[PDB]
Amino acid sequence: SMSVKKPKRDDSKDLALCSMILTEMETHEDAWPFLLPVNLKLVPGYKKVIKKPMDFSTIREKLSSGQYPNLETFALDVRLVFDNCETFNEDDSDIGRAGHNMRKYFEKKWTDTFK
Repeated sequence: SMSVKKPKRDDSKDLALCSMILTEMETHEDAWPFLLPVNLKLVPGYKKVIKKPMDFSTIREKLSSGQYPNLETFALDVRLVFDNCETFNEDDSDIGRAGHNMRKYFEKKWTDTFK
């Protein structure tokens, strides 16, 4: 509350560390469904159904331009990429399996770096 604070966590490396995680996600062999925005002219149903599209290139641009206020807003966009994927793709599909694999990969890096 006013004039009553928990000890200050060092957040000075968060930006660099989120960049490194995002590099590791970009270079994973199962990243290909997530590298670029879904083409809303060419994929029937995507525009109407997926209310907030997100992809790795869009996260990279937000990261590089100071549009994440903290590491939680960064994690929310990464998770949005996988939540969107589950919404649109059957579990038993190449893209459906890609999304589950990448979400696991991300969550372990996130816990190891920050928890």
